[PDB]
Amino acid sequence: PEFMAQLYYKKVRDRIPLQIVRAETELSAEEKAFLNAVEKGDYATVKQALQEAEIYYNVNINCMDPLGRSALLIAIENENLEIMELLLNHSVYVGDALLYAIRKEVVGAVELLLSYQFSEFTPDITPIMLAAHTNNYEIIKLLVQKRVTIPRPHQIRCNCVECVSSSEVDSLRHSRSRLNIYKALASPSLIALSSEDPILTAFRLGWELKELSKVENEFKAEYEELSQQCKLFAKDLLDQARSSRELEIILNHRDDLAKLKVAIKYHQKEFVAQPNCQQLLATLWYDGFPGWRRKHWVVKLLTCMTIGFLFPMLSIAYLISPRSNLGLFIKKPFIKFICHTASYLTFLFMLLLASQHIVRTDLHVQGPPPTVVEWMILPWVLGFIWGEIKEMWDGGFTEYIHDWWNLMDFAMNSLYLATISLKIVAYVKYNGSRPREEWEMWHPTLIAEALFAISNILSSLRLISLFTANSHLGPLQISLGRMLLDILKFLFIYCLVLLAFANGLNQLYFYYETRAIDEPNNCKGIRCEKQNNAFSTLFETLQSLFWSVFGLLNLYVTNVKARHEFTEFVGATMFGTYNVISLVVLLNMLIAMMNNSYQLIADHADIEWKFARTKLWMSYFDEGGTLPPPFNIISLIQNQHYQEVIRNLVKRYVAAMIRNSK
Amino acid sequence: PEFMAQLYYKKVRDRIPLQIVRAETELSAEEKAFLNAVEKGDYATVKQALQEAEIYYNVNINCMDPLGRSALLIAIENENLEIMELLLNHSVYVGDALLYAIRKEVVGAVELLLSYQFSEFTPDITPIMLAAHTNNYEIIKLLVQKRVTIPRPHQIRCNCVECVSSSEVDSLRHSRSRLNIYKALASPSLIALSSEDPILTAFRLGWELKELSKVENEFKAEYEELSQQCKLFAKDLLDQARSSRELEIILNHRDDLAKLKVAIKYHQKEFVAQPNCQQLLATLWYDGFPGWRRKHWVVKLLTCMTIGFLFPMLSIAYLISPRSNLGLFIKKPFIKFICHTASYLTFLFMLLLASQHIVRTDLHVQGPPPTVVEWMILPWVLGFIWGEIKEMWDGGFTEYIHDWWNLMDFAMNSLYLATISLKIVAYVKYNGSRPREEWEMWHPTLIAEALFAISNILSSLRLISLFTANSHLGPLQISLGRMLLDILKFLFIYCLVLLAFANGLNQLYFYYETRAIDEPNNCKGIRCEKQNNAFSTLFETLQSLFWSVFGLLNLYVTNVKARHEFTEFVGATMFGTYNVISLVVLLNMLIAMMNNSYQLIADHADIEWKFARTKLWMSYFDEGGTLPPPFNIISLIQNQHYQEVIRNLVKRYVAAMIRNSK
Ligand SMILES: CC(C)CCC[C@@H](C)[C@H]1CC[C@H]2[C@@H]3CC=C4C[C@@H](OC(=O)CCC(=O)O)CC[C@]4(C)[C@H]3CC[C@]12C
Ligand SMILES: CC(C)CCC[C@@H](C)[C@H]1CC[C@H]2[C@@H]3CC=C4C[C@@H](OC(=O)CCC(=O)O)CC[C@]4(C)[C@H]3CC[C@]12C
Ligand SMILES: CC(C)[C@@]12C[C@@H](OC(=O)CO)[C@@](C)(O1)[C@@H]1CC[C@@H](C)[C@H]1[C@@H]2OC(=O)/C=C/c1ccccc1
Ligand SMILES: CC(C)[C@@]12C[C@@H](OC(=O)CO)[C@@](C)(O1)[C@@H]1CC[C@@H](C)[C@H]1[C@@H]2OC(=O)/C=C/c1ccccc1
Ligand SMILES: [Zn+2]
Ligand SMILES: [Zn+2]
Repeated sequence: PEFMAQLYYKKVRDRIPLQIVRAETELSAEEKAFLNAVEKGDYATVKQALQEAEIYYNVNINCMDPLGRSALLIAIENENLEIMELLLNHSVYVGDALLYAIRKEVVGAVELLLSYQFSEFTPDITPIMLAAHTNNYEIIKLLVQKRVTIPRPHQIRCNCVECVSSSEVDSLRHSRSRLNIYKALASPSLIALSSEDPILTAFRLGWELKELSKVENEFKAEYEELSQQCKLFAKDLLDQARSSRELEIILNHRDDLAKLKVAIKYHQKEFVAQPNCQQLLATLWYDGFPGWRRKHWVVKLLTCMTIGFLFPMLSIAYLISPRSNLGLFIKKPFIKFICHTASYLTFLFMLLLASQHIVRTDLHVQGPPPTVVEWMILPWVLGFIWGEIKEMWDGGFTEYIHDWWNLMDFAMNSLYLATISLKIVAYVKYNGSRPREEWEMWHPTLIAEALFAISNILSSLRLISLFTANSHLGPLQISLGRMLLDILKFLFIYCLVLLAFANGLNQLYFYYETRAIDEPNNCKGIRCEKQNNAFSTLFETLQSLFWSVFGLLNLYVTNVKARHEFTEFVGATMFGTYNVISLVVLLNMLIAMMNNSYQLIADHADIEWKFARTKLWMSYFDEGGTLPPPFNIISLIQNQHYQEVIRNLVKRYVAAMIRNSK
Repeated sequence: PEFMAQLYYKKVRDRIPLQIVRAETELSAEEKAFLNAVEKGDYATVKQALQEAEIYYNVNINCMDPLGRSALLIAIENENLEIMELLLNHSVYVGDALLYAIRKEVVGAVELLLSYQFSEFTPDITPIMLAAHTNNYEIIKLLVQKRVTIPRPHQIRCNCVECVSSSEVDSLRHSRSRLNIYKALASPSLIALSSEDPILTAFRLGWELKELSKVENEFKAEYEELSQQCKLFAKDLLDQARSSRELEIILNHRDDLAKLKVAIKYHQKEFVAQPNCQQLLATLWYDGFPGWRRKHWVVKLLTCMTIGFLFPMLSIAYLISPRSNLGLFIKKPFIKFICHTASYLTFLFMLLLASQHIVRTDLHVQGPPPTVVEWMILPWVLGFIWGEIKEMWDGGFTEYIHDWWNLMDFAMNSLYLATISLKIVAYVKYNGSRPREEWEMWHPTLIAEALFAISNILSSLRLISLFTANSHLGPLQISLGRMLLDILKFLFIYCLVLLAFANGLNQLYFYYETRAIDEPNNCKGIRCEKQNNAFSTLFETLQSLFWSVFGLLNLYVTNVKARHEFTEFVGATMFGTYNVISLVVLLNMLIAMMNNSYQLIADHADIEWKFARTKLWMSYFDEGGTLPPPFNIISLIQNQHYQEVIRNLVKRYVAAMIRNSK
C-alpha cells in the first residue's frame, strides 16, 4: 500500500502515532489544585494554600498554567475581586495583569490593579494604548486621570536616527508599534476625552492615516479602517448638534464656515455631506430664494432663465454701484452661479455662431481679419485667461493642479492663446488672397482654425462640471469620473496590445508601401475611398488598428498588389488576432471592470456627489470672482462658545455610544 | 526626529501628554456612595442616605452623575420599582425620567412615573412621541388612555408666520421636530390604536411622507423609511383578513372596490399586490371563466382567438340590446379586454395593408382620394380620438398627463389628424397627375405620407402596453420602462458630448463645404453612396456623429478635396476621440448603469408588475369605454361593518407583532 508518509513527522507504517511534540513542563498536583481553587472561587482554599506557601517553598506563588494564564489572570477572567485582592496582598506576580483586565473591560478589576513569560499582548502595548483599542470610555478615563502618555509618532517620511535604526534592526516590531500608536490615537473615546478640538483632531488624524495607508503599502487596510473610524467619529459628533446655533458655532470656528473649509481640505466627505451641514449650506446658497425648495419646477425654470437672460444687467449693476439694491444681487451665490452659467452659455452660443455663415469672410483670404463673432468671442477668452491666472495666484499651483477641470481650462486657454497668436501671425505675414487649395500644409490660418476647433470642443465639454449642481446629473458625473480611472488602466493595456500588433503588421507590410501617385485618386492611407497602405508605416498602422476597433478599416487593406497569398494570410491573421484580443477580450475587460467599479461607486455616490456639490457651492460664496467673463476684466469668546458646544456634543456622543453598546 | 505635532493639543516632545480636556465637576464621596447604593439595589442604604439628606444640606437629592444619569435614571435602568417609588416620594427631580422609562420599554416604571441639565433626548420629544417611536403597544396605550396630543404638522409647502419664523430662527430644530412628529404619526401601533381608519391613515401618511422625502432633499432616507413603514403596515393589516367577506368589506369601503382605487391613487403597490386582493381581483376579472386558471394553454388560446374573432359580433350585440344574454357578454372585463385587443390588432392589420398593393392608387396623382383601406382605417382613428377625449373629460388633464402611454396616444392621434388634414388639403388644392419626381419638397401628399408612417410606428408600438396583462411580458415591460429613465439621463450626457464634438468638427470642416453639383451623383451629405460633406454644416455634423455611433459613417468623410493633411488628421482625431468617448465610454456607462438599475428593478419587479396589471384590469371594470373602436362612436351599516372588520384585523395584527417581538 502506497501511504502518505511524513505528514506530521520527519521519520520515514499504516498509522500516524500522535504525541505531544512541543511538550511543556506541567505543574504539580498541588499547583493544579491551586489553579483549580482560583478558577472555582474557593476563597478559603486559595487563602490557605498561599498562606502555607508563604512558610515553605513547596508551592509556587507565580505558578503559570500551560495555557499561559497564572492564578491572577484566572481571577481576572472570572471577575473575582476578592481573590484578586488576596493574591495581590501576598505578592503575586502582577506582570501584564492590567492589560488582561483592560481587554476584559471590567472597571472594578482595572481599578483594583491600578491601586495594587508568555503574554497575549505584544511588548509595545501599554495600558492606555490597549484601553484606547477597546474604546471603553470608563477605562480610558480611569487611565487618563492617573496622568499617562502615548509616544508621539513620527512624520510619515522621517529619516532620523531612531527611525532608520528601529526599522533596520526590527521592522516588524516598528511597524506594529506605529500601527498600535495610531490605533490608540484614532480612538473616538480618547479623542473625545483628551483632545482640545475633537473635530479638528479627527480631521487631521483621518488625513494622516489615509496618507499612511498610501505609504504603508502593507497594512493598508488597517490604516484605512482607522481613517474611516476618525471620519465617522467627526461626522457622529456633528450628528449630535441639536440647534442651528450649535451647528453654526462648530462650522464657523477658526483656530464664514472655516471649519467646513478645513473639512473640505481634509476630504472629510461624510462630515460635509451630513444633512444639517448640507441644510445650512443650502440656506446660504439660496440666499435670495427662501422658498426655493417649495417651488414648482416651471417656476424655477422661469426664474433661472430670467436671471440668466439678465446676467449682463446684473454684472453692469454690480460694476456701476456694488452697494445697491441691484449691485449686490449678483453677490448671492445662486444668482452668481446662474449669471456665470449664462455667461458661459452665451460664449458657447457664439462659438457655435462662429462656424455658421451669418457673417463670414472669404475662405480664400490667407490671414483674414477677425469676424465680428470672433471679435465678440475675444472678451470671454481674455476673461477666462484672467480668471484662471487670478485663481492660480490666489491658490498656488499645488491647489491649481489638484483640480482636473482646472487642467482642462489650462488646455483650453493655451489653445485659445495659440489661436490668437496664429491669427496675428497669419494677418501680419500674409496679404494676398491665394486660393485655399493652394495653401501649404502648415499654413498658420489652417493651424489656427484647427486649434480653434479643438478649443471649441474643450469649451463645450467644460459644461459637464455644472452637472455637480444637479440632483440627477451630479451622481452621474461622479460615477463617470470615477470609472475614468479604470478606463485609463485599460487604456494602458490596450495601448500595449496596439503597439505589439502595430509592430507586427508594419514589419510585415512595410515592403509593399505603394507611392501615393500609384493609388486610384492620388490618395494614400485609410482615409480614402479605396483604403490602402494601412500597415505601410508605423503611424498609419497605429491609426488603422485604432479604426479597426470601430469597424472602419475594411478587410481588403490586408491584401498586397503583388498578391503574396501567404503574406496576405499572415497579415489577415494578425489583424484577426488583434480584433479578437481587443474587441472581444479587452473591451469586455472594460465592461466587467466598469460594472465592478460602478457597484463600488453606487455604494457611496450620494456622499461623493454632495461633497463635490459643496465644493462647487463654496466656490461661489467668496467675493473674489463675482463678475463672470467678460465683465471680470473691467476671538477668545469664540473659542469659549466652541468649547461649550464641543462639551455638549461629546457628552451626547459618549452617551449615545454607551447605549449603542447595550 | 520629525514628530507629528499638534495632534491632540494646540501647544507646540516625543510623547503625547494625555489629560482630561473637558473636565467636569465630579460628585462627592458621599454622593458617589449614594449613586453606588442606587445602582446596587440597597434599598435600606438609599432610604437612610436621603432620609438624613432631608435634615441637612450636605447631601444632594438631585445629584447628577458625570454620565448625566441621576439616581432616578439608574433606578429606571435597573427596573428598581421600589427605589424609584422611594425616590419619588422624597422629591427627586423627575425631569425627563418618563422618557428614559419609555425608551427602556418597561411598563411598570412608566405606570409608576405616570402616577408620580443633560438629556439623551432632544427637547421637542414628548412621552407620546417617544412611545410611538418605540412602537410599544402597551406604553402607547397607557399614554393615550391619559388623553394626550401630538402637534399637527403643517402642509409641506406652508408659508405661515410660524413656519417662516421657526425655519429662519432655528432650521435644524424645526426639521428635527417635523421628522419626530412624522415618526410618531407613522407608528403602526399608534395608527392601529388611535386612527379611525387605520388603512386610509396609512395610505395618506405614506403618500405625504413620500412627498416630504421628495421636498426635504436632506433627511430623504428617514422620510422614505417612514413611508415604507406606513405601506407595510397597511399591507400587513390586509394580511390579517381570514375570510373573503372581511376582504370585500375592506376593499369595497367608501368614506365596487373603492378602497382599492384609493390604494391605487396613493401608489400603495404592496397593498394592491397582496395575494388575497389579487385573488379577488382575478375572480372579478375572469367573470365569465370560473375555471380559467385550471385550463390548458391551448384551450385558452382557442377561447381567446374565438372571442377576438367575434369582437364585432359582441360589440353589435351590446349596441342592439345591451341587456341580453349576448349584449352584456362584452361587459365582462376579460371579454372586454379581448375585444379591445382584437379591435386594435385589426386596426394594425389594416395599417399593414395600407402599404401593400392589394388595392392601390397611382403614385403620380397629387392629392388622391382615400383608399378603401384608408376609408376603413378612418373609423378606428375617429374612435381613438373620441376615446381619448372622453378619457380626458372623465379624468382631468392632471390624471391624463400622469400616464406616459396616454401622451403617446396623444401624439398618435395628433399625427393622424394632421394626416387627415393634409390629405384633405392635397385633395382640394391639387387636381392634376404630376409625376412624383416633379413634386416639391413640401408637397402636402409627401408630408401626409410621412406623418402617416410615423403614426403607424406609434400605433404598432402601442401594443407594448398590453404586455402588462402577461405573467412573463409584464415584468419585462416594468424593467424596460424603469431603465428608460437612466437611458434618458445618459441621453443628456451623450447629447452634450455630441454637441461639443459637432461644434469642433463643424468649425474645422465648414470651409470645405462642396456644392451638391460638384459631387459624384449630384448627391450631398452622408446618405449618399459616396458620403461627403459630413461636417460641412452643424445639422449634418450632428447626423454624422449619430450615425458614426452605429458605424455607418465611413472614414473617408474626414478627408477634404484640398488634401490639407494637418486639417484632415485633426478632423480624423476629433472623430476618433468622439468614437472613443461615445462608443466605449458612454455606452459602457449605459451598460453598467442599466445592470445596476436592473438589479434594483428585479428586487421589486413582481410587486411593480402586479400593481400595473391591477391598474390595467381596473381600466376594464368600468362601464364607460365598453365598446372598442370603431364601435365607440356609434351607508352607516357599511361603516359599522368596516369598523368591526378593522377591529378584528387590528387585534390580529397587534397580537402578531407582539409575538414577532418575541
Ligand atoms: C445637452 C445638450 C442639449 C446641450 C445643452 C447645454 C445646456 C443647455 C445644458 C447642458 C447642461 C445643463 C446644466 C446642467 C446642470 C445644471 C443644474 C440646474 O439646476 C440645479 O440643480 C442647480 C441649482 C441648484 O443647485 O439648486 C441649473 C442649470 C444647469 C447648470 C444646467 C444648465 C443648462 C445646461 C448647461
Ligand atoms: C411580436 C410580433 C410577432 C407582433 C405580434 C403582435 C401581436 C400578435 C402580439 C404582440 C403582443 C401580444 C399581446 C401580449 C400580451 C397579451 C397577454 C395575453 O394573455 C394574458 O395573460 C392576458 C389574459 C389574462 O390577464 O389572464 C393576452 C393577449 C395579449 C394581449 C397578446 C396578444 C397578441 C399580441 C398583441
Ligand atoms: C482618441 C485619440 C487619443 C487617438 C485616436 C487616433 O486617431 C486616429 O487614429 C485618426 O488619426 C489617434 C491618432 O489618437 C491614435 C492612433 C493610435 C491610438 C493610440 C489612437 C488614439 O486612441 C486611443 O488612445 C484609445 C483608444 C480606445 C479606447 C477604448 C477602447 C478602444 C480603443
Ligand atoms: C433617434 C433620433 C431622436 C435622432 C436620430 C437622428 O437621425 C438622423 O441622424 C438621421 O437624420 C436625429 C435627427 O434624431 C438626431 C441627430 C443628432 C442626434 C440627437 C440624433 C437623434 O439621436 C438621439 O437622440 C440619441 C442617440 C443615442 C442613444 C443611445 C446611445 C447612442 C446614441
Ligand atoms: Zn492502498
Ligand atoms: Zn524619526
